[PDB]
Amino acid sequence: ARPCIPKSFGYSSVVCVCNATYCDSFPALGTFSRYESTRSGRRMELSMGPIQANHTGTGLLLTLQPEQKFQKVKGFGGAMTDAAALNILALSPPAQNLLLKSYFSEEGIGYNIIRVPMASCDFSIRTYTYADTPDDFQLHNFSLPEEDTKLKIPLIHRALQLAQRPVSLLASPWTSPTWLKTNGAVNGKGSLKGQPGDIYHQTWARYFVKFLDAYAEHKLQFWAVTAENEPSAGLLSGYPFQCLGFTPEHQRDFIARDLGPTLANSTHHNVRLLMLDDQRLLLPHWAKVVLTDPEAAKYVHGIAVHWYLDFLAPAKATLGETHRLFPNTMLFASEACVGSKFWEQSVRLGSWDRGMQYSHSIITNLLYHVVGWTDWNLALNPEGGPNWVRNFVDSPIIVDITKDTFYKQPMFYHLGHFSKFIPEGSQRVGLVASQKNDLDAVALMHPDGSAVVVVLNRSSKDVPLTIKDPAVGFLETISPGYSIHTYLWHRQL
Ligand SMILES: *[C@@H]1O[C@H](CO)[C@@H](O[C@@H]2O[C@H](CO)[C@@H](O[C@H]3O[C@H](CO)[C@@H](O)[C@H](O)[C@@H]3O)[C@H](O)[C@H]2NC(C)=O)[C@H](O)[C@H]1NC(C)=O
Ligand SMILES: [Cl-]
Repeated sequence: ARPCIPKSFGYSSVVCVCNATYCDSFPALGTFSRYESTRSGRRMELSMGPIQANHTGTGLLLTLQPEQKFQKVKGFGGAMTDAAALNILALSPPAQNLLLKSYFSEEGIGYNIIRVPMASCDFSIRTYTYADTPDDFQLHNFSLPEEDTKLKIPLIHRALQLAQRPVSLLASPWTSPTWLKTNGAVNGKGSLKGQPGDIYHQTWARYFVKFLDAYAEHKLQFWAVTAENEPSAGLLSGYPFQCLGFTPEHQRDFIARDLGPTLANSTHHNVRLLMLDDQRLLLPHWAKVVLTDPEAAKYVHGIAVHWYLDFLAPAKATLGETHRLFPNTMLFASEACVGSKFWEQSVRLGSWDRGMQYSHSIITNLLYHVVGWTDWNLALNPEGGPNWVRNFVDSPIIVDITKDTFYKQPMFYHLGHFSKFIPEGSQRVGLVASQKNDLDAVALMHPDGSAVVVVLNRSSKDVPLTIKDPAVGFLETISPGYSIHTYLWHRQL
């Protein structure tokens, strides 16, 4: 427990300053633990309180329903892009370790997921794929460049060595080699040539196996792959960075005829395949097109979603309805970042609002059956880059290279309030409120049977409340305006 070194840049809250020698780091019975973060500057502060036998009053009461069991959690993490790798590696090795520990160790927030782009995306400094020699249908010339072998792969190793928990890797491609594409370019409107089942589709499926083979030779194995990053982007004329367009029918036939059979016939047949990897407004339509074909469905473990157009997609109509029709196909949130809108400032150092966007999104996803949530770039520079098309965004950790300093933003702690306290295999359970309120809250059970409740207060008003666990007792507490709290207690004791 070293405390946050706070620094303001004139926005609503502070960042925590870390460097080569310093970084901030991390109950009895029947007491509960409370972790709290506030706009005013508290950073995952620990306190404790008594679990009471009785409660009286008419105040807000949140009641656990521990016998209502919902989805099990896969976990939380972020993406190791070329830009994240280049940023982290621009620090001195000691500052690098403190940055990886912040995310991956028990002294930090315990990430257990790392998303890995297959070749280049907009958060790359050059465009490249793994098989750029034209008409190499044999993929004889497939190979990993230094972006992978010298940047991403060694950092992923280091994160695994530091990791508290077992870490799951997830791969997604942005574009194919350009000689496989209708438009011959890495961006713009265009798709695989021909139709699924053919030589182009067969080659593209083999590229995935080649990628898995090459990472396996570097001693990394993958938990999952997605069939394409944002397949709908490549349907859009002028789309400015790497993409590869699929309608839902095209994705259905490609999974059924090429990508599913190819992976199932390889040494990597245990890797899960996620469909969609795109905006949730596309659900449930895309799930119905793909999953009602039993040749496609037998290969699809789950559905990945991105948050960018959520304001158009109420979770009930999209996530909820998809769960209702396809309860056994997990929903997983695979990409989010703030500062993506063209009128937004890319990086707002110390923004409390951006933190709340994360935790509000995460809670809403958990309440609609989503099993994990993945941030985008692990780290960026103060401009939100590098990025070859200047599509700068925000990141929970901002690296200041000329100073060998990095900043942990409020997004980092809002994330930590879930990732740290909700390990893989945790299970969400029911939670009901006694009256209308401005809190977002979710309850889960840890694998050992203990309880975890996360409470975000979306309003400026302090809200006193009680949490009832039936046959354990009552936790009397207060939720300050804008704050985020995580409550942990042993019930089974
Ligand atoms: C790495 O970050 C470290 C944490 O901020 C930083 O160290 C700490 O530096 C400050 C400022 O020099 C020291 O601060 C203050 O303490 C002095 C001495 O008592 C007071 O007179 C000042 O008013 C001030 O509040 C901390 O005591 C110091 N020590 C630690 C370990 O926290 C390092 O300097 C940073 N490294 C670089 C290259 O900047
Ligand atoms: Cl402003």
